[PDB]
Parts: sequence; structure tokens; C-alpha cells
Amino acid sequence: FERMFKEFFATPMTGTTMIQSSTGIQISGKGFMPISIIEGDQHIKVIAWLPGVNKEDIILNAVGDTLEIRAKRSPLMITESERIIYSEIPEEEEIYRTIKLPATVKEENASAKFENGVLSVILPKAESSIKKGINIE
Amino acid sequence: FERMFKEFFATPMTGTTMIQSSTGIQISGKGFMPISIIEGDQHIKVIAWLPGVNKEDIILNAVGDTLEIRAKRSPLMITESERIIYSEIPEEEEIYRTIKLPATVKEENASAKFENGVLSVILPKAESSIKKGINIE
Amino acid sequence: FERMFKEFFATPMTGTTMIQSSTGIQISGKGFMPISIIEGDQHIKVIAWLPGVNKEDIILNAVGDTLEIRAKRSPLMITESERIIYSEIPEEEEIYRTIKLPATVKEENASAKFENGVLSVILPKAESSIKKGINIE
Amino acid sequence: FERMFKEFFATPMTGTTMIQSSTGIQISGKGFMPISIIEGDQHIKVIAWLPGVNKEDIILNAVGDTLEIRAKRSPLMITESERIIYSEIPEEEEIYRTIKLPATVKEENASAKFENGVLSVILPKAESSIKKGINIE
Amino acid sequence: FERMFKEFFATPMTGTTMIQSSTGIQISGKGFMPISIIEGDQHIKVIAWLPGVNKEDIILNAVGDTLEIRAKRSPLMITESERIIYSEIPEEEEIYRTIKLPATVKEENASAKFENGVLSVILPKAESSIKKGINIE
Amino acid sequence: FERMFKEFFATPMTGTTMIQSSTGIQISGKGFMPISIIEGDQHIKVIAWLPGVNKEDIILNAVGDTLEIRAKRSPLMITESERIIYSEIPEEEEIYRTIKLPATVKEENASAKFENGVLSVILPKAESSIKKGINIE
Amino acid sequence: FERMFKEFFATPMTGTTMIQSSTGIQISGKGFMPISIIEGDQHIKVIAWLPGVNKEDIILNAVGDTLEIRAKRSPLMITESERIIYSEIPEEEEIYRTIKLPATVKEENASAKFENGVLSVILPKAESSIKKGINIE
Amino acid sequence: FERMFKEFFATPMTGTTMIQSSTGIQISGKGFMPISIIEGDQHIKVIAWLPGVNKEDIILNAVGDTLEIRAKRSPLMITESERIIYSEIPEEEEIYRTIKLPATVKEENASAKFENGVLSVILPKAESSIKKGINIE
Amino acid sequence: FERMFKEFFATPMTGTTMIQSSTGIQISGKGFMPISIIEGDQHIKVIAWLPGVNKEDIILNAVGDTLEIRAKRSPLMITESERIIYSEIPEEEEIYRTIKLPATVKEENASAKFENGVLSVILPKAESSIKKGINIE
Amino acid sequence: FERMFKEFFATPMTGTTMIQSSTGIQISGKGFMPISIIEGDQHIKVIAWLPGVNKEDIILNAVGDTLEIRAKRSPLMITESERIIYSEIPEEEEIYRTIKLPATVKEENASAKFENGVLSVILPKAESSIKKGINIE
Amino acid sequence: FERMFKEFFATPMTGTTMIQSSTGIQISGKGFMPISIIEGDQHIKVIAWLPGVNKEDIILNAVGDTLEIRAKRSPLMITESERIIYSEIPEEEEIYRTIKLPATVKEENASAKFENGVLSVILPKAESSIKKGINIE
Amino acid sequence: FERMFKEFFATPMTGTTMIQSSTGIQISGKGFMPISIIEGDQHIKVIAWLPGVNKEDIILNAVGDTLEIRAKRSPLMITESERIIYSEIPEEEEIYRTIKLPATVKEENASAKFENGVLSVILPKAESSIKKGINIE
Amino acid sequence: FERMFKEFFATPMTGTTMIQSSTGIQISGKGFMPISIIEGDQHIKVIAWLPGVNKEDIILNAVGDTLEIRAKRSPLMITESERIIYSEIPEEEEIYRTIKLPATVKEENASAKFENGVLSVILPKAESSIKKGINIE
Amino acid sequence: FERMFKEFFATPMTGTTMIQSSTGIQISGKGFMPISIIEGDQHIKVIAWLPGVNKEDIILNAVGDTLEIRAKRSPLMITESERIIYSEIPEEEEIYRTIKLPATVKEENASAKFENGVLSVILPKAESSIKKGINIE
Repeated sequence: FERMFKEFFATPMTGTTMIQSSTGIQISGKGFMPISIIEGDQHIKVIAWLPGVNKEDIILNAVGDTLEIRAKRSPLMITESERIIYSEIPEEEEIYRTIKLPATVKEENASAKFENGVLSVILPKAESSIKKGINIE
Repeated sequence: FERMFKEFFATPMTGTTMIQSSTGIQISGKGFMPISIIEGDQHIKVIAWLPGVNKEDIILNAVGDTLEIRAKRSPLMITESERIIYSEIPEEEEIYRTIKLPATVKEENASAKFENGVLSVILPKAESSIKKGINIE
Repeated sequence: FERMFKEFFATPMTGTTMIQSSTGIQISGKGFMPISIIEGDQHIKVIAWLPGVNKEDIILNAVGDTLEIRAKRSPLMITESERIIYSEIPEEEEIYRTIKLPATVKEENASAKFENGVLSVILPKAESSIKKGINIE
Repeated sequence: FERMFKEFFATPMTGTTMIQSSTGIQISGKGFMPISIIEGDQHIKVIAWLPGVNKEDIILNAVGDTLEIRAKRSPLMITESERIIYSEIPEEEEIYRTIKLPATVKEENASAKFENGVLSVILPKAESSIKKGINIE
Repeated sequence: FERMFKEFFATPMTGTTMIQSSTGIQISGKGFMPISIIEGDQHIKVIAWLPGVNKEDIILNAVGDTLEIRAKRSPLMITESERIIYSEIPEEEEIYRTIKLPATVKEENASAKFENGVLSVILPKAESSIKKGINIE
Repeated sequence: FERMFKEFFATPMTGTTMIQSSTGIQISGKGFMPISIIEGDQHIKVIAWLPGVNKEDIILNAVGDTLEIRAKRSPLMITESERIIYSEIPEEEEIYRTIKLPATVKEENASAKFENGVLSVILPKAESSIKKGINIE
Repeated sequence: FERMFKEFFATPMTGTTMIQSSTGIQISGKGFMPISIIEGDQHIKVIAWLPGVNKEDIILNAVGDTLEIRAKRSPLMITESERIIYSEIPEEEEIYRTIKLPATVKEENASAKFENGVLSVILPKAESSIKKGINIE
Repeated sequence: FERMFKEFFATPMTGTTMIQSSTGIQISGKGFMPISIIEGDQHIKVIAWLPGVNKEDIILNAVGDTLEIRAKRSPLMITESERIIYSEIPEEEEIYRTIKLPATVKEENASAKFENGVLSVILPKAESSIKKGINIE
Repeated sequence: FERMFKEFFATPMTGTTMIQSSTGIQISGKGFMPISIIEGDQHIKVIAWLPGVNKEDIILNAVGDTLEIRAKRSPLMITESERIIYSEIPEEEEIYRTIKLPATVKEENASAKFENGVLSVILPKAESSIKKGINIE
Repeated sequence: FERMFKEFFATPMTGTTMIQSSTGIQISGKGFMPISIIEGDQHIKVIAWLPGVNKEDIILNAVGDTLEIRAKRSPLMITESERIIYSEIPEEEEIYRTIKLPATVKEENASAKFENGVLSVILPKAESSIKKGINIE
Repeated sequence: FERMFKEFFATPMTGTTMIQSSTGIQISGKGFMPISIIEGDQHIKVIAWLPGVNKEDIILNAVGDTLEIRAKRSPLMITESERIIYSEIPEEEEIYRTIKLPATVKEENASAKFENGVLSVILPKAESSIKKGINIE
Repeated sequence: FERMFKEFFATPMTGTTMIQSSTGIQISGKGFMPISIIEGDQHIKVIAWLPGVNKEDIILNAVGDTLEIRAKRSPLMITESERIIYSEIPEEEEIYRTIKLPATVKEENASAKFENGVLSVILPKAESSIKKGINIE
Repeated sequence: FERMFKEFFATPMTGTTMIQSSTGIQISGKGFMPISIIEGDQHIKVIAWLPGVNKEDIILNAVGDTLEIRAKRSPLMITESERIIYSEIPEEEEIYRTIKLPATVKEENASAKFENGVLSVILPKAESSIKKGINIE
Repeated sequence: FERMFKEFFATPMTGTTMIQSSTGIQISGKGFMPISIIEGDQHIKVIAWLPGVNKEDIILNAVGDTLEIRAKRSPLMITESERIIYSEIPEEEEIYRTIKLPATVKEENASAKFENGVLSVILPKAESSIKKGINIE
């Protein structure tokens, strides 16, 4: 019966509770917020999809190796004559993600951008987490 | 075993092929593009989530009772030093949706907006599709 | 046991009864005739695989939003000394497909070609089905 | 769940990897290429379906009791305005089949034809493989 | 257990509720009334099996692309001494079928015949539905 | 999967091989021929549905307690332009039923009628099979 | 696991114990002896496959409505140097079939032939079993 | 459900497609033709059951280590009054078997006999395949 | 239920029919005869377990790449007072194995020994099968 | 999946751990050593299969109603050039069986023989275990 | 069905996505790179299998308790005449592993070697992670 | 439960016994040795992954259409203080593969290289196996 | 679900109730007490693991062929501040095992030792149980 | 089938691989070594069962929050006359456990004892891990 739900393509609504994730990193939180972690040698780039969110409704906090993204998207306002006959868009207003990074970061030098509903965060690595090349042979 | 995939929360990547949908309306297309159809008495409002898409990469076409949304989102550019250690964001570049509306529309009077990665389309109904009140008793 | 048949790769023979198909378009008919529908802005291109068919045995009819392809392929002639020890080729002689297009077409301006067993049909769209760009914002 | 895929009639795309086949003969290769082997007393006829292939893109090699068919079909070219809304045609470009014949053949006397996307190969049997009648009683 | 019912061959009684059917055409109705749709270039022929029905108890209505067949068969009359020890004949008296044709028809020129319990309906196609030959190459 | 076939309502075609039936009587034969046996005190009435059969193509034979019904229905003739897009009508031409009656009959006094595709047979009981009332108390 | 045996094609050896059969007639016996019963109006023809049986080893007995076929086939004699590396032929020597015919026969007028390992028996029907035509209407 | 078919004893009809067999030897072909291979030191004996076949309708070909048996049995001829009420005999007319022997043979010295529907073939071994005794200790 | 038999440890009796085996080599035969093939550069060593077999009852034949082992072990003789209350020893008297070797051998130079119920066969390789070292780099 | 192992015929290797056996007698031990117990009136005969064992490596101990068989078979010695490409022979070197006999025996009068890898032990019964005839009626 | 894939021995290709591993240590990354962690008292040895990798294409980075191995192996270059008929070698070019060590290391003193496609890394433990013996009793 | 093992990614250790493989070619042997066969027109290229193997421990033998690769990799040496806390590397020391090529080769002209733990073998085809082009039409 | 418990490795706690064991010997008792029985020719050695038991809390009793081991281990004493956060050690205090030996013993000459929590018992065999060598041949 | 193993009570042998354990603490290692962690306010007590281990064969190392226990138990020595007829004692010689404690410890002040095969370790907590009382209200 679990395929039957997959055949409905209700996946964005029901199947997005990000209680946990294990890939060497820990992601927890509530709501729909797809994440991409890009690791460089000197920095970390985090990409979060926040469609329908205004820049001012984003709380972006970091310390050490943990990053917090808190956001609220206003729900779709409808006049009384109007009615939602079809919707795949999640109704959850308050969403947040807590990302445990693999590396310690300098939050004082971090930067972020919000374009087209995409948040791009630049997190410089702390020197303690900057790796060093082992010379081969 | 189908739950095991749901436990991975890979739903946005794998579970978004919108081949079909039946609610009195027909939705077909390729990629991840959540839709909300809001029906008023005089118009139709369509909400599409296009995070990571620039306004210029959107093709918005309509006629009669069918609406076409075509978009391409540039993939996440990474320097050679950088590597994607974690990602839930779909990599599909070209996405489109073909929506068969329940009502005939005046495409010549339609309007659209793109804010925070959300496309909001206003489609006035054709008079032929504007309903009329039956007086009760 | 259904995999056991898939392990035989008898798929072209048994698994080609195209009774129905739902992708916003309707395909019905009998026999093996793979289809590709390419939608442009002004026209529709249909690709049909008709290996073993002579050009003269093809009936190509269209009207409105429906296209009919009727064909007969002569079966493999064998001398009495000869015998078919192995075959994956379908024996069905008369094949046809009825395709319900998403758009109304001008059958009077349509054109077709038959090369290497491939039928390519060009179907101009009726102006009533030619979509118009909604200007974004 | 395996029937569910059969109900989609995606058989030509997914179900055509001809890794092996056992009928006294060995067929191996890659792609979609239905085969019919017709055995006569003096010769062998092989029928291969190569729709969408030009005669010049066919490599036809034989020796002893093994036949190699190598072909590439150019994929469906689409203008940027055009998009493939529906397709059952395999996209694989390079296809080949290696057929192990039951009989040794004289490749120097073999002949082939390509009409309507069908390859018909005539392979005379080597005298060593031409059978002889046992007189009954 | 579903085979066990098939082993009883009670199929004509239980298994004839024609709520729906999808082949590019829509068939709905109540009772046992096998249908055959024969499509020509200029007309449509419908065959319906109405055993036990008098010609006068048939209501045959059509318009556009929809055909209605309504009939009532009188049940088997039995004297009080008589009793039905065995029966496979459906007892349903009122039967009807609503057939959605693929083509628009000229109901004003239609004709029907009733022989041996078989209804044969001739439905000329409307010019709007008469297809036209695409010239190949 | 057996329900899936029942959902197709293909029951009249596939599910009508009347190899056997056990109700105190034996029915055997080939094809689709629904039967009703009505037992009176003095006679037996058999109802057979023979839609599409001409009176002259019916062979009706009886002796003792066994009745044979043999019939052939001409298949649906179609012009070459015409094609059967949909059919639930069985194609089997030759049909027969062998009914083992519970009672011995006087075949020399039997009578039959054929109206609206229904065969009604009157079979007087032999005196040896005419039952007699036991007086109660 | 029952298919696994069918995949061995050991069916002639294991799957031929003809303990019972119900088609309005009763077949019982031991061994491999395929049967065909052909019913005419005046006679009954029985076909039995007795490969490897000499005419003199056949016992053919009949009375009333029952036919007995008893036969013994000598097993394959092998010299001590010889060994049976492969065999699908049943080893059972003594085989018999008891056929309960639907009709009473005149055994005194019956005839039989044995050619190519096939027994063809002609059994005239007793007048008591010769059926009579009911005149229709 | 596979046992249910075995309970019908339809094994000779359905379960005789001899597509393959693996015992150190390869058997392929079509139809019902039980085989026994008897290996001697100097020769090979093949037993084939061809009931209902005339000697003249047998094609017996061999070369090297492969033997071909091709036969056609005329189907059971029935007068129009006659009808096949019961049959276990396969209706397939054209049958053949291709046997890959373990040893190379001298087809020029082979002999065959046809008695009681049994074909017995004597195939002398080629000296290259005649084995030699290893002396023990 | 298959484990239940394994729990009986009846494996030597029931589970020893060596119809086939695939490891690049072919083993066929009847009875219990464990085999070990030891491949050297110049020769092949075959080990067969023939407990209860006298040296004189062994037939050891080879040619080319095939080896035949035929043996008969006399069954356990028991006086009439004696009775077999327990036995795991197979009762099969005649056993044989046909081994298809990977290499061609010189049967004229082969040797064998029989000690403690173990047959050890030395088979020199034919020069055509003696491999040659590829020099690395 | 347990049949899949039986299809490998690995039974002699894996399926021979004789931890227990219950037939009125107790058999325990390690390794492959098929046993037959033959009970006479005055004695007990035990047959053990010890292929590949030298007479001197057998420890044969008995007392009362228990018999111990301990043996070691040297493993197959292979030169470094040689390699075991195939083997069904168990590699276990040390094997033993402890047999609990149903009867008390005189170990001082017991005798044994070792021929062709078969151990035959004669165990006279103690008078206390020699049974006596009950006279019937 | 999961065993069926294991029977193909496709394990190196499909079954090597090292998303996670839990043994007191964390291993993450992409591609095929078998790892062995050898813990000493003073150092850590890591063994990685990098067949087909040149020494210069290896990026070896470490810090604290985490080790990064990044490598790219050039894919198998084939001339156009050449074709890969069989392959078990993974095609993935870019592979990496991130190993979370149980101990903190002195990356400034680490050393590595690359021989025969094996990377051996020596990682001295930081004094903070060098354990100390508890004296027992 | 078979997925549970796949979730451990123990595939390189447990799932590498290459007893057999069927793709028109035969691969047998012991241990972990991924293979790629590249077929050209004139030669055959074999790629084998032998990480951790010294060039001198490789035995490379070929003849006709069969190739033998024998290798031993020294196991990971550990000091007594050292212990293997984690390992995915197979411990098997002696590994070999026997590859049955589709073509006969000239072993006297073959060449091999060993770089980065990869063995690349060049095997010229024998003229008898060099195929010839059939001219098309 | 039974594997789920095995995945917890709670086996020492839950899975140690030694109610019975059958190997020719009988073991019964309560608690965790692993046993090894070593049989010599003249004596029996029993090894019991009694970790956490003082020598004085052991009751060791024997007679004939039965041995009793009774022990109590004081539970882990914890101060009120202390709490058991993790434990795999069984809490059962009173444990005992009753071992039925295969041989009669001289308890008056038995000896035992207790070192490192291991009880080693030496049990001389009674002469009645000392076995005697059967001379072979 | 998993219960069947539990019914054997082989749990101490098979079911003791302590690859992982999650209770806020991490336990890894090899072999059978039951653990109890007792947490006090100021210290940590670890109990390990090491039956059959001499005090000198124990390596006890700690640092920070991780404890290593390495031990080897000599296997049960048996004279050649002696044989292990029954054993539940694990044969693994080298065992170790790595325990990740919840608290940081002062290894320089730790103490251990070994009595009756039980290791009791006292680990004072580091002041950084000594908790402090929150005053309630």
C-alpha cells in the first residue's frame, strides 16, 4: 500500500519531516527545506530552498559546527470567493533546519544570499578544521 | 521495502515525476514543480514553486483551458576543490508542467509574478466558463 | 513468476498490446508500434516505428486532435525447407494506433516521411491551439 | 509490483537488455534488436529489426558460427522549442548483437539486404554443417 | 478464492456490471449487453447482444458522440408447478448502456436492425470527424 | 491478480468455457450459451440464449435424459475499411451444449421455439419419471 | 516449486496418472495413453496413442457404455555396454484405460485399426442412444 | 494454482514445449516428441515417439554431433456430423527436435526404423569419439 | 519443509542425483560419486570416491576432453535372519559419471589407481591445451 | 532458498554433520561417515564408509551397547602448480562416529574388515540381549 | 529477488555506495574504495584500494580525527573498433572517502605510500589520544 | 533479510565468489578479481584488478580461447601491538580466474602490463576468428 | 522479529536457559554456564565457565554417569549513588547444571580445579565403560 | 528459522560479535566479553567477564572517555586421545572491547582487579565531567 501513496505524488507534502539524516552530518528540523552541503578546502557552502519566503522572515544562526535556519512562509491567501481545488504545496508555515556541519566554522566571517528562493551560505572553515596534505611516498 | 526509501526522505528527488494527476484537472510534466490551483468565480490563480529559477528562464504559455510552464534551473556550480557531500536538491535542469484547467481562460488578459521563487498566475475566466447562480426555491 | 517472463526477454512479443496510455494524451491500438510525440509551439511531430512495412501499406489519417496510423507488415515468408528456429519478431500482421493529440491540427497541411522503417509526421497546430506567452511581472 | 510495470507497457524501453538467450543458440548484445533465425538445409537467414538506422551505420561481421551486428541510430533531433512529451522509443544509440549460430557458415558467400528497417542476412552453410538424410528402414 | 468463482462459470451473472471501460471510448451502464464497435471511414457500426428482448422494448437514442441503448427483457415466466432448478441467465430486467463514441455522428441519418437478438446500428460520421489522408513523402 | 481480470469485465469472452457443472444435472460443451432448466411436473423447459444465430444453424437433438444443442453463429463481417476497435462479443463460431436432464423425456413429443435469440424447448417427461404424491399422514 | 517441475518438461513421465477425468464422461486407468473421443450421430470414434505397442499386446473390450483398453509395451532393451543417459519416455510397461462413454454401443459391430501407434475404434451407437431432431417452431 | 493444472492432466498438451534441456546434451524443438538417448561404446541409439506419423512425413537429418528430426502428423479428420467432445491429443501438426549429441557420428553409416510409431536411430560413433580404457593400477 | 529433510541428514541418499553441474566443466551421471578435479599445467588429476566397489567393476573410459566412470557396487548382502534397521548408505548399484574436462587429454598415457575406495586418475594434457606464459611488461 | 542449495548438490559437503539421529539408536559424531546397522539374532553388523582412509588410521572401540569409530583421512595433496578447480569431496580430516547400539555386545569376540573403503564390524550379542521366541497360541 | 542480484555477482558495481558505516568510526564517501583501519598504540594505519589510480590523482588530507581520500581513475579508453562486451569494473571516475578516526592524529608527521594500487597511510596518534595502561591489581 | 546484508556493504568480502558467469563467455575462479573484456576486430583486451599484488606473483597463462590468471596477494602484516579494528579488504590470499574467450588467440604474440594494480592483456585474434564484413545490398 | 533481538546481542541474558540438549548426552539446568565435555579413553574432562563465583559457593556432585554443578554468584553490589546504566551480565544468582555423561565414572577418584573462573573436572571412567579395541582384519 | 537456532542455545558461540551497541555509550570489539558499566557521581566502574584468562594476558588501556580491553584466552588443550564431543565455549582466542564512556576519566588514578574471571575497573571522573546539583525551586 506504500506504493499507492507514491503513485499519488503526495511526496512533497507528507514525506518531508526531516527528523534525522546520517551522512557524517546531522540534519534535523521541521518542514520542507531541501539542503545541499558543498564542502571546499577552506569553506562550506550550504544551499537551502526557501520558496515563498521573504528575506526578512529568515533567521540564520551559526556557531562552531552547527547551523540553524529558521523561516516562516506566509500561507496562500485566498479571497472568500476563491477556493483551493488542488494543491501540492505544503501548508506548514514555520519551518526550520538544524545542520550539524562536519567542520568548525568562523561565523563572524560568514555570508549569505537569497535569490529566487534559494539561500546560499558561505562558511569559512576554522583553521583547526582546515586539512593538510599528506605527501604520498 | 518501500517504507525504507520513505525513511531516507529522498522523496523530493525520486518521488516527483508528475506523469499524471486526476482531480477533475490534468497535470503532466517533468521535474519538481509543486502546483496549487485556486479557483475563483471570475479567474484562476496558479501557484508554482520554481526555486533557483531566474525570471528570464521561464516560458509561460496558455490557451483555452491548458497552461504550460517551462523552466530551466542552472545546476549548482562547484569549483574543482568543492564537492557535494550531501544533497537533497534535484539535479534536473529542464522542468515543465502542462496543466489542463477546468475552465477556459482569456490568455490575452492573464498576468504573472515571480517572487521568492514562486510563480503566481492570474487567469481570467472566459464568459463561457463563468458560472451562474441557480436560485434556490 | 512475472519476473520469470521478463527474464525471457519475450517483452516485444507479449508485452505490446497498447490498449491504453495516459499522459495527457490517449494512445490506443493493436500491435507493436512505438510512438514518440514531439510538441513544438506551432506543430506536432509524431515518430512511429514501422519496421518491415512498405510505404504503400500505411494508412495515415488525421482530423482535429486525433491521428490514426494503420499498417500491415507481410509476415516472414519461409520456404518449406526453411523453419523458424528462433524468433523475437512479432507475427501480428495488421497493426494500428489511434493517437489523441493534445492539440488541434491542420490535417490539410500535414506531411509525413518514411525512412529506415520510421514514420515522421508533421502536424501544424491550429491557431486555436497555438499558445500565447504570458508576460511575467 | 512487476505486473504494474507491465501495465505501463514500458517493455520496449526497459525490457530489452539481451544479455543472454538459450535455444541451442547464443544471443548476446546491447540494445533493442529483435532477431529471427530461419534455418534451411543449405543456408541460414537472419532477420534483424533496425528501425531508424541508416545502411552505412551498420557493421555486419561473421566468421564460422558467430555473427556480429553492430549499429548506431541517431537520436531524435529536437529544436529547442520542441520537447518530447511522450516517448516509447529507446534512446540507446549504439546497439549490437552477437549471435552464435548452430552451423558453420561461408562468410565469403554471404549477402545482406536492408529494407524498411529490416536486415535480412543470407548465410550459406559450410559443407561440414550440411546434414545428410538417414534413410528410414 | 477468486478463481473458485471462475471455476463456477457464474461469470455471466455476477461479472457483467459495466460501470466503466477505457479504450479511447467510454462505456457505462447496467446489465448484460455485450458490445462491439466497428469503426469505418465514414460511419460507425455498433453491435449489441439483446437476447430475449422484443424490438418494441428497445430505446435507441443518440446525439453527437454518445449513444444510449435502453432495454427491458421480460423475465422467464414459470407456472407455479414449474421451478427453476438451474439457471445461468441473468434475471436483471432493465438494462442499458451509454456508449461514448470516438466520433461525432449524424443521428438523423442513423439506422438500426434487430435480428436473432442482435442490434446493429449504423451511425454516419459527421464531416467534422471524417479523417483525411496525409500523403506520405 | 484474478480480480484485475474481473475489473476488466472480460468475463463473457474468457469465462464461459462450460466444461462441467454439477447441480444434480450435467452440462458440458463449448462456447457461450447460458442455460435455464425449468422443471415442471409433466415436462421440462430449457432456455438457451443463442444471440446472432439463425434458426437453420441450430441442431437440436435429444434422447432419454440428454439434450444436445449445437449451433454456429456467423462472425461479424467487416469491410476492409472497417476495423473492430472494441468488442466484448465472443468470436467463437461453433458452440454446443450437452445437457444431462434429471428426467427421461419423450423426444418424439418435444417442441421448440426461437424468438429474439432465445431457444425455448418443451420436453414432456416420460411416465417413468413423472413423480407421484406421497400422502402426508 | 510446482513450476520448477514444469520447467523440467518431465510432464510425460510424472504427470500422466489418469486416475479420473470429468467431462460428462469418465476416464480411468494407469499409464500414458492420450485419448480423443469423437462423437457422431450414429457412432463413436475413440483415438488412443499406443506408441511402442504391438497389435497383439492390445486388449480391446467393450460393453454398453464402457470401453476398456489394456496394453503392454515392452521396455527399451539395452545391451550391457549400453546405458540410458537421457530419457523422457515412460518406463511403465502395463497401461490401461477404462472409458465410460456417454452412449450405449453395439460392441458386436465395432471395429478397430492400429497404424503408426494410433488405435482408432469405431463404436456404433445403440438405437436407444441415437438422438432425434426436435423440430424448431 | 499450478497444481490445479496438474490435477487436470493436461500435461501432454500444454507441458511439452521442448525449448531446452541440459544433461550434457542439448534438445530443442517444437511439439510433443519424447526422446531417449542410449549411449553405447561404438554407437548411439535414439528413440523418438512419433505416434500418428507416416514414415514418409519424417525428415531425419544428422551431421557431426547434431541430429534433426522433423515430422508432421495429419490432424484428426472429422466429418461435419462428428465433433471432438474430449481430447488429450496435441493438435500441433508440424513437430521437430534438434538433438545435440555428446559424440560425433558417422551419418553415412546411420540407420533408422519406424515401428508402432517409434523411431529408432542407430548412429555409429566417429573414431575420434570412441573412448579408450584407462588401465587401473 | 525443505529444512525438515535437511534435519534428517538423508542428504547422501536423496540429494546425490548429479544430473548437471556448471563450473566451466560439465558433470553428469547417476548415483553417488563425489568428484575432485585437480588441474596442473601438464596434466589433470581426477579423484572419485567409489567405496564398496571392487577394482574389476570399474569401467574407466576417456577421449578428448570427456571422461567416463562407470561402476557397480554390490548391495549389502543380508541373511534372512538379518534385517537392516538403519541405513544411510545408498542402495543404488549401478553408478556412473561423465565428466567434461576443460582440457584435451592424451588417454593413451593416462593412469589410474584404486586405494581405500578412492580412484585417482592422471590425465596428461594434450599439447594443444598446454598453456603458455604471457610475459608481463 | 533451501531448495537452491539442494540444486547445487553440495549435500555431501554441507549436509553431513551427524549431531544426532533417532531410530531407537543414537548416532553422534563429526564428519561424513555413512552407517548401516544390520541386526541379526546373535550379532550386529555395522557398515561404515571410510573412503580415503588407511587401515592404520582407524580407531575402533566398543563396550556394552556403544561403538566408537574414529578416523582421519589425509587431505588431497596438491603440488604448487596444481589447483583444485572443482571438488565435492569433504575436506574434514578427523571424523568420528559414536553409535549407541540397541543391544549389548561382546567386544572381546568382535571382528572387523576394511575393503574398498568399507568397514564391516561383527558384534556378537551378549546373551542378555539375545531374544527368545514367544510361542504363538 | 534480492538474491537473484547476488547470483549475478554485480556486487562490486551496484553494492559499493559507502554512504555510512558504524563501528565506532564513521566512513562516508562515493565510489569503490575498500578500507582497512589498523590501530596501533602510537599510530594508525589506513589501507585503501585504489586500483587504476595514478599517484598524482590522489588527494590525501587529514586533520584531527578525520581523514579525506579523494581520487579519480581515468575510465577505460577504447578505440572505436573496440567495444566492452563484459565488465565488472566500476565506471565511476571520481571517488572519495571521508574516514572519521577514533583518535586524534598528528597530520604533520603522517606518511603515505602507493604500491600496486594500495595506499598505506601512517598516522601518528596525538599524545592526547595515546592510551595508558591501567595496572591490574 | 538479504537486503540487510546489502545495507552492511560487505559486498566486496562475501559477494565475490566468481563460480560462473554467462554472457557468451565463461568466467570461473576464486577470489576478488574484477574483469573487463574489450573486444576489437583484431585483438582482445582483458582488464583485471589486482590491487596489492606484486608483478612477480602473477601467473598469466593462455591457450586457444581460454585465459588463466593466477595471483597471490600477501595479507596485511600487523605488529602484535596492532589490530584490525575495521576492514572491508578481502583476506583471501590465493586468487585466480579462468576466462573462456569468445575468440581463439595467438598466445605467442600476447602482451601484458601491470600498473596501479591493473593488469591489461593484449591478445591478438587468430585469423580463424577474425571476422569478415558482409557487404550490405 | 527474532533477528531484531539477535541484532541487540542480548543473547547472553535471554538466550541461556539450558532446559535441554541432545548430543548423546543430556544437559539440563538453570542459568548461564557454558560447558565443554572432553572424552578421553580413560577419563572425562568437563569444563564449566563460572565467572564471578567463589570456590566455596560451588557444589560439585557426581554419581554413575550424572554430574551436578550448583553455584551461586553474588550480584553486582552498587552504592546508592551508583546505578547500572548498561549491563549484559546475567543477574541470575543461583545457577546449576545437571550433565548426563555418556560413561560411568569413579566419583571417588575425581578431581577439580577452579582458575580464572573456569572449573575443570577430571572424571575417571569406570572399567565397565572403558572401551576395547576391535582388531581390524 | 531464526528461532530454530535459538532453540539450540548456541547463543554464546554465534551471537556474541559485539560490532556495535547504542545506549549513550559505544561498545565495539571482537569476541565474548560481557560488560556492565556502573556510573557513580565521582567514578565509573566497568565489569568485564574474562573467564579462562590469566591476569598477565590482559591489556587494559584508557584515555579520556575511551577504554580498551584486550585479552587472549588459551584454547582448551586436549591430548590426542582426547576429543571434544560437546562444547558451548567459544574457541576465539583473541578478544577485545573498546568502550566509549559517557564521561572523561583520570586514567592516571584508575585501578583494576581480576578475581574469579571478572575484571573490575575503577575510573575516577575528570572534574570536567563531575556533574553539579541544580537546586529545585
